[PDB]
Amino acid sequence: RTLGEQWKEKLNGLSKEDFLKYRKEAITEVDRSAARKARRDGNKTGGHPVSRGSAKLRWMVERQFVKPIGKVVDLGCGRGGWSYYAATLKGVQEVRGYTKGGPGHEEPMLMQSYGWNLVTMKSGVDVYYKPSEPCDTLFCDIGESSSSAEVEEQRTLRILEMVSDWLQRGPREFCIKVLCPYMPRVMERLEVLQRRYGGGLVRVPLSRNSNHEMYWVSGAAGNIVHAVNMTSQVLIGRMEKRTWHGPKYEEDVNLGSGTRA
Ligand SMILES: Nc1ncnc2c1ncn2[C@@H]1O[C@H](C[C@@H](N)CC[C@H](N)C(=O)O)[C@@H](O)[C@H]1O
Repeated sequence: RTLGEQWKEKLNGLSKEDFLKYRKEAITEVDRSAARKARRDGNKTGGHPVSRGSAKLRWMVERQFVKPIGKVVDLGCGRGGWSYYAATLKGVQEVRGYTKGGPGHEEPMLMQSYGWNLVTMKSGVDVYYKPSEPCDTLFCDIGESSSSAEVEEQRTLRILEMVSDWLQRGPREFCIKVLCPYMPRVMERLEVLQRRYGGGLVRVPLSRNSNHEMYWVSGAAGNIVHAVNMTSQVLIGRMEKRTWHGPKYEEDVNLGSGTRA
């Protein structure tokens, strides 16, 4: 069993009450207060991200794990956190987001953050059946967690099948969620894909400990398997601390306002 695949068994053996304490222990979390007011009051201009995803992407872009440029395609865009953040960035010219939508799946939110005129999101789109289109930057943030690691595995491999046909079109900047990176079939697929399109895996500290998500990003490199194990070790280390402490809070990204040419 991989170290992740021990962390999962452990995770599942936790009481509802220990679960709650653990999921946010020592993680980075952002101050979303003002964002749900804007949300209540429909303030589309306050600069408040529509979701937690904006901060996660910003963590990876600021460290040059991905450098969005040209036309961005955002698969699984949900409310649009990644799309609106990308729209603020200088290299970016056009952002095309796609998301399933429907009941129980997030609908895109219309906002007037900086570069919003550059954003087009289409809900009602199941990306597993959408044909690929040219792009310079590929995002994908899809992966429904699950107590079963085999379910998470099949979900992950299906995503990594779908993404390959987009990467075949040339974008050299990408950022793709890997929900279940500790399963062997997923590690094997990533090495194959890494041989073909490069990049490597990074653990965003804003992720909750209740999931092992990692992001295959074009600006990382190095051994896929060991990067996975290193994060596995962190998550296990946090399950075994005796004094809990809570998350480390930080301010959210301000996405500003206004149109871009
Ligand atoms: N087959 C699918 N096709 C399109 N969207 C999907 C599909 N499966 C799941 N999704 C959506 O993918 C989105 C995943 C979210 N984590 C995206 C959040 C987004 N990155 C943000 O920052 O706001 C969910 O909103 C799903 O509804």
